[PDB]
Amino acid sequence: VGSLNCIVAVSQNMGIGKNGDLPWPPLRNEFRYFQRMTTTSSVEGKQNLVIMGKKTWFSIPEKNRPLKGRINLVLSRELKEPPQGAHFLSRSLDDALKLTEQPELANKVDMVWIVGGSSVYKEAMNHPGHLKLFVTRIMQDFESDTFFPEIDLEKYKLLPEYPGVLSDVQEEKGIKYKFEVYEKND
Ligand SMILES: NC(=O)c1ccc[n+]([C@@H]2O[C@H](COP(=O)([O-])OP(=O)(O)OC[C@H]3O[C@@H](n4cnc5c(N)ncnc54)[C@H](OP(=O)(O)O)[C@@H]3O)[C@@H](O)[C@H]2O)c1
Ligand SMILES: CCc1nc(N)nc(N)c1OCCCOc1ccccc1C[C@H](C)C(N)=O
Ligand SMILES: [Cl-]
Repeated sequence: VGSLNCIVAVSQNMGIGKNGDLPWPPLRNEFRYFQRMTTTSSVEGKQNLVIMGKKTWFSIPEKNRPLKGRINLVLSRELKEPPQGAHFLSRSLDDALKLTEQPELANKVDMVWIVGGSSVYKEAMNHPGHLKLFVTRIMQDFESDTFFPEIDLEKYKLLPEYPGVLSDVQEEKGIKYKFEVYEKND
């Protein structure tokens, strides 16, 4: 199994969601970035695994569940079986990562991507070991009710460039943003 990664888009006031949707209007190329990064596997015959909370799963329109071309896993302690469309359901990120050692996943999974929300990010960033954060910095405030935990800059390095990721300011629909990659290995 490959590397452990988070991917998120974050407003200046650290917001990631409002009313079960994004706090900002749709940004087509931000979405394309999320889709390409989480879907692309370096290894033939393997797919990446996306791990998400329950509310994030239900924020995806039904026509797009599960996330195409990726193995989908949902975190919840209330659900007793994976929701319709999904096939994996774990009680915690710790359990999900242990699940990727069992045969049903060990030979199928390349990279692991955590795709939200708030408490999935929080469990990952306290997880020990090699971890990358792919953070889109949306350069405006947006009203939000779900937030991204602040990055401990004593644990993470900010990479100046990352392969396949442009590092200049992006802009669509009047909104400037920037792709950042953080990395730790404790
Ligand atoms: N901007 C972005 O990058 C981004 C990414 C994803 C989502 N969003 C948006 O953020 C909102 C959804 O995110 P959210 O934080 O509100 O909800 P969420 O994290 O997707 O789901 C919350 C539920 O999922 C379970 N859960 C979450 N973390 C868990 C963990 N570490 N271990 C075990 N279970 C866990 C729990 O389910 P149980 O109560 O059943 O145990 C929790 O109640 C939406 O508005 C979405 O549009 C934005
Ligand atoms: C683009 C937002 C984003 N960007 C970064 N960089 N990282 C993330 N984790 C992230 O969230 C992705 C969460 C999955 O959402 C999907 C996936 C497929 C179809 C529809 C939706 C819901 C749409 C986007 C919505 N409006 O909620
Ligand atoms: Cl931060």
